[PDB]
Amino acid sequence: EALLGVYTNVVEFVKFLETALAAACVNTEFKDLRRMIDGKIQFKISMPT
Amino acid sequence: EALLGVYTNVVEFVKFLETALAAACVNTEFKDLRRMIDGKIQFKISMPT
Repeated sequence: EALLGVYTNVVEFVKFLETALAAACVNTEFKDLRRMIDGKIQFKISMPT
Repeated sequence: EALLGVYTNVVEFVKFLETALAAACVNTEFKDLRRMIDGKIQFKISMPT
């Protein structure tokens, strides 16, 4: 008796930026997020009457 | 700690003479409307028989 074949998988590598889900996001690579304490975005909405 | 963005609305308005509402009115801008108190224009309208 003898073997006929040995078969395995190749893991399908699907990253974030190839998917269409990044249409709902804005992606920035940030080198040292270990150093950051806080983030901030400041709006100023002027309302006419 | 960071400051990642700073944003603000700018209000633009379509004025009166650019709307479609001026298709239902005639606009004759006067220099100082405080001069005349009351307009009392009288019309003589004659029907046919």
